[PDB]
Amino acid sequence: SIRIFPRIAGRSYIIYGQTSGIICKRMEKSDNEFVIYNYISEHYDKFLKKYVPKLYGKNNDMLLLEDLTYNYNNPNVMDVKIGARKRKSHTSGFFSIRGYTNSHDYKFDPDEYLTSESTINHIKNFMEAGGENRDKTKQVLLKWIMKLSELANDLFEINLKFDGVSLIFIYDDDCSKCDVNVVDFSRVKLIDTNDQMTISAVTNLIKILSELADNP
Ligand SMILES: Nc1ncnc2c1ncn2[C@@H]1O[C@H](COP(=O)(O)OP(=O)(O)O)[C@@H](O)[C@H]1O
Ligand SMILES: O=P(O)(O)O[C@@H]1[C@H](O)[C@H](O)[C@@H](OP(=O)(O)O)[C@H](OP(=O)(O)O)[C@H]1O
Ligand SMILES: [Mg+2]
Ligand SMILES: [Mg+2]
Repeated sequence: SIRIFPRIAGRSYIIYGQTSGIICKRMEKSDNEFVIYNYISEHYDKFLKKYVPKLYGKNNDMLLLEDLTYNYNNPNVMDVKIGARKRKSHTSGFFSIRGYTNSHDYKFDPDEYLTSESTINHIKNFMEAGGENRDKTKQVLLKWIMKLSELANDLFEINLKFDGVSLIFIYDDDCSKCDVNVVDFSRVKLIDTNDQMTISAVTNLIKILSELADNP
């Protein structure tokens, strides 16, 4: 029977597949998320390959998605909202941390508006599972910067409003593996320009992670 997937943020009904390495996400309201996966697949295959979890297929209202945590022994996950919010402004100005592994233990609240200092403290909290090993965490930060830089650069040539999309940052406890990918295309729209709001979210994140990777 059904094992609920340990979501770290959001609200969607997400379960493990009956099969390894697959999560099933229930679309609500409409199939827009499906329409946008297919739209990206046709018009921007490279963006889809580099940055988005594989969509293996559809089953009524369920998207069969690549489990981004599957290849990790001890995954640590952070959801950061980089697309425009529906109704409220971002909790950290240009982006909103939505949740992370053990976030409740540090009294993280997705509704709390944060200063620069609290924003950095929460990312430091996310990184705490990495240990004191100062220069294996540095390697995790640098690989995140590498991919976020390419993403911000590719977003200039992509005519989509990434309303509501999140970065999912993932690192193993042993810091042997990490990655970051974009998810939640539920509210993404066609436009005839690039999304400067979303670009500014990635560049601000790159700035913050760079300051972390550097400081002694
Ligand atoms: N492909 C994925 N692999 C692993 N975890 C995922 C994946 N997609 C979503 N998640 C988890 O689900 C949460 C919410 O997913 P999201 O697509 O934002 O849906 P919603 O906001 O509608 O609940 C994320 O914070 C993350 O923990
Ligand atoms: O249900 P509605 O009325 O469309 O409201 C949105 C819905 O709850 C989304 O699932 C949520 O994204 P998350 O699940 O990723 O939080 C989004 O947050 P945002 O506005 O912070 O994108 C809400 O505005
Ligand atoms: Mg979401
Ligand atoms: Mg709702």
